[PDB]
Amino acid sequence: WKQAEDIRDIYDFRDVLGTGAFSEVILAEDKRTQKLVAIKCIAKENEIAVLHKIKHPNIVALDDIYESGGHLYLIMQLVSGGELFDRIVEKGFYTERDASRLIFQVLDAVKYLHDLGIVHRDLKPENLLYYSLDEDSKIMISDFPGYVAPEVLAQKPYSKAVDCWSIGVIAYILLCGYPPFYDENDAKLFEQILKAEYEFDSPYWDDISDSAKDFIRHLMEKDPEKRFTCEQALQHPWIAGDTALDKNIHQSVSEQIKKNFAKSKWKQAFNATAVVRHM
Repeated sequence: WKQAEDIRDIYDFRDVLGTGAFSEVILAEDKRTQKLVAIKCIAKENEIAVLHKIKHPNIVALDDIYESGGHLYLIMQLVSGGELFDRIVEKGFYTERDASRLIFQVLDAVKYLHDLGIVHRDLKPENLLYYSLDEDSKIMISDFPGYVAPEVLAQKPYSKAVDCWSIGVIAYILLCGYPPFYDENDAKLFEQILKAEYEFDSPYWDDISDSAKDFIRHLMEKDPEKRFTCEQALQHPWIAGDTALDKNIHQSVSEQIKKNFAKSKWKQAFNATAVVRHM
């Protein structure tokens, strides 16, 4: 931990990244290189030391660590592309290939974690942020209901296989815009979930490839042992192959996302403008 008399000796603070979760992260400029960075102040060790060495293209890195006063300052890798949903909703052209490249990157990052012994456990659409505002931008896993694995809910010993269910869920949403499990009152929803009751609904899933449906089923498998490992999912023709279609499914997906994942801009927002403004 590089000691520092004051973190401000090293970085010039700008604005916070957004609201909710994002208000805990400070955008700042590296005085020396003028490089823009995200900074989380952990008031005050091994977890952090572990994180420090987790290196993957699609996970948000912890570049450096500085200790100043009674706090730990985690200099994080900065992303400026904003939230997954925000971007897709404003895409205009979205297809199965786009969804598959997204799922791929997530599996690529997650398998990386599993090999590293780590299990995410809390993997959902909110944790995915576009590296940048570029169209070819890669999706990144930031932090480190229907999303949470069945065996978890059932209070059974979780496995690394929990992450793979979550990914199947995400894949589902990326192909239709609505969650695969929903019901008025929780109790009725929870049985649907704990029993893996879901469907590639008639209107919505009319132009989705059977392959995608198959890929999903195997991840969204109630039986943990019958469930695709991150490696198997990566071997599936939808991911490693050429089965993903390039038909624009933006309309239904976009339409469903707005109805299903609506929330205030003051709730838990990533102020992409603040980054690009100082970019």
